[PDB]
Amino acid sequence: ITGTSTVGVGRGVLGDQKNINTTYSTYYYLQDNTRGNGIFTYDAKYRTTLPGSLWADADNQFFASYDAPAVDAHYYAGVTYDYYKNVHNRLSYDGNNAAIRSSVHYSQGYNNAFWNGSQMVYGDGDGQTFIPLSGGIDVVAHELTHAVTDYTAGLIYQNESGAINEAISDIFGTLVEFYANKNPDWEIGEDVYTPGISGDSLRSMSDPAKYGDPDHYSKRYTGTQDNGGVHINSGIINKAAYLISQGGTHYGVSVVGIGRDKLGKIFYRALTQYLTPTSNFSQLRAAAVQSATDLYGSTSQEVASVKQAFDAVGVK
Ligand SMILES: [Ca+2]
Ligand SMILES: [Ca+2]
Ligand SMILES: [Ca+2]
Ligand SMILES: [Ca+2]
Ligand SMILES: [Zn+2]
Repeated sequence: ITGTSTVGVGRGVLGDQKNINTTYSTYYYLQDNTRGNGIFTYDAKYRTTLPGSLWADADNQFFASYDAPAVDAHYYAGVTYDYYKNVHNRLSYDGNNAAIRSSVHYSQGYNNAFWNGSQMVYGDGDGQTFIPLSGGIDVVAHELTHAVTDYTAGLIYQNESGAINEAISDIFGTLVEFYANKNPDWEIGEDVYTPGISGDSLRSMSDPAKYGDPDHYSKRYTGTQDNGGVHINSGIINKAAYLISQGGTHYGVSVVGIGRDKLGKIFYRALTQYLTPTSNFSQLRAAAVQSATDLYGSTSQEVASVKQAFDAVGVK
């Protein structure tokens, strides 16, 4: 890890050419010394033991298919770091510039990715349902945002708190996708999901019910699956967030869109200054309204739009 900072070149999961920050001692390692205490990408070698080996390359050129997921994990972790620093003035996930670690090639045909409490972990997918998940930018940002949440609001992963947690992750994932301006959309996971099927995705913020998730509180999942539906009920918060930014009419309730940036500022403020581990949807509403009030003033259009948006999804 002690070495000379330099720049390598490679190809990502989708075949796009990419420059990446690397470190050289006797080998070129994926270690980025330009951001905080650094970004480290590891090879899990198809096994489940973590983190694995710090990625080492001989020529500082990663064009091998085996290389592709490491390139994107390393790179997109950088973009996400840049996002929080430049937009939100936050240094890494803990605010202290903690090192960011990612392991790729996790297990075999593993169709998920996650934050394990320490590092990010990415599967390669089975090549049918998924391709390597580090290929999506919103996925990377989604997982990385879990750390941010873990270090600030500490939303428990279960029931409504959990749903909020997931929603935050999707929201900021999407915002990062827009920030990097790489084929941005309000869909989640569209780049790495189901190769061979065009136009679909894992979740939709604009229209969750497309994939069977609730767009309204009365439609919320009350069962015990998925930790009480953290990946399901998130649709309700996701829809509200979409409406705040883009505006629209939902179940007869109209919302004036205030844009992405203000959405981001409002929700980041709610996340950092207000939400607690046990916060529910109502409390989230309160937090967001208070945040918007803090930033733009109580009589502002912004507050009004937050209100309208949460009214639309039936969260009072
Ligand atoms: Ca090489
Ligand atoms: Ca996209
Ligand atoms: Ca997306
Ligand atoms: Ca697809
Ligand atoms: Zn998540």
